[PDB]
Amino acid sequence: STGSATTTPIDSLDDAYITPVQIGTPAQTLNLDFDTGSSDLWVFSSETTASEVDGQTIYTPSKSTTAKLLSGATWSISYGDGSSSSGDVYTDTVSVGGLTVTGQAVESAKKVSSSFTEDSTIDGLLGLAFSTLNTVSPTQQKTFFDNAKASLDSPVFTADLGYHAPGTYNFGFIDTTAYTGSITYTAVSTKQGFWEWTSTGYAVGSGTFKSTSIDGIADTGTTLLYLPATVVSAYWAQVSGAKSSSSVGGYVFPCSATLPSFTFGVGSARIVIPGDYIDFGPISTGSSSCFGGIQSSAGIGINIFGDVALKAAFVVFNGATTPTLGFASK
Ligand SMILES: CSC[C@H](NC(=O)[C@H](Cc1ccccc1)OC(=O)N1CCC(N)CC1)C(=O)N[C@@H](CC1CCCCC1)[C@@H](O)COc1ccncc1
Repeated sequence: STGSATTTPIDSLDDAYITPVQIGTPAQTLNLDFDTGSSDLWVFSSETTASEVDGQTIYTPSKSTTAKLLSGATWSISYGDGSSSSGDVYTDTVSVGGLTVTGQAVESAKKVSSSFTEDSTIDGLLGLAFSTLNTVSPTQQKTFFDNAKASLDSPVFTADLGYHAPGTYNFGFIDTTAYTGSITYTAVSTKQGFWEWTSTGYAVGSGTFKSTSIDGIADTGTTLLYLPATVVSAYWAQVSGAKSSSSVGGYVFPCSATLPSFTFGVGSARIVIPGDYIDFGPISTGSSSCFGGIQSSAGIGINIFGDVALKAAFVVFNGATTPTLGFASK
């Protein structure tokens, strides 16, 4: 079997992407954020404290005939954002772009952080990291991908995120028309439960490629690109007026500036991120200072290849026995 769903930016900055997901019987369509950096499938629901809901579409288990309470099960999650959510657990039928999974753990939120309440376009998350990170207790649950794996034509899913445009999440097959040239595969470490890999180096603009090992994770659920202080400093040193601001918490640059591209290595291949992708607009309405899409990971503890990098490529997540990550230009 296979599945294919269109994913759409939530705003003109591509801060995040939402993908319609059908839950229950009859179907209840919610717009979820596909997150390869987490392993929980959670949604706003009829159980969420009324004051914490503001415009989101909610899942109503009582209206679904295939929903079943998972007695005693609970969940609690806190994101690198500081964001937090918690609640109880149901099992129900979930379909993504035609691909159906029965008995999928659907985590119903009772409490959500203000950050979530304020975000009316996101109805919940769909975790696509490894099941070892799932927070359901006392019985850990499997991810949607894990549950569909067997039925898939190939144990893979691909991410084709657009720049200021819709993209595609495919399950079970590789669209050979979606990319140019060849796909370069690279080893993945599952030790921490992430799609963790090692980049072979980088280049700024038309500069010399620097061969250096960069260990990080492929994370669709993170907007920006977080790299080591040394790499980030070398990038922004090429932008006049750019500086690290303590007040805004990161590198900012004069909106009138032209950003150089950034190249990251995948084995012997190279992926180029156009400079335009690295511009995240004014720090505040009317400001002439703009926010940079490449920031330091120093305080995070891990390098993150977020949307900024992923959207420059066609990305294959191969969930085979020996998982790999495939990168192609497009
Ligand atoms: C450096 S992890 C911070 C990161 N959250 C972001 O990237 C958010 C995403 C967002 C959400 C809602 C609207 C707009 C953007 O966006 C921004 O933080 N920014 C974009 C706007 C830019 N101008 C301001 C900075 C993060 O927790 N991701 C997790 C998923 C995320 C949680 C919040 C809801 C949406 C999904 C997740 O994958 C983290 O996995 C790991 C985290 C830490 N170790 C390893 C893996």
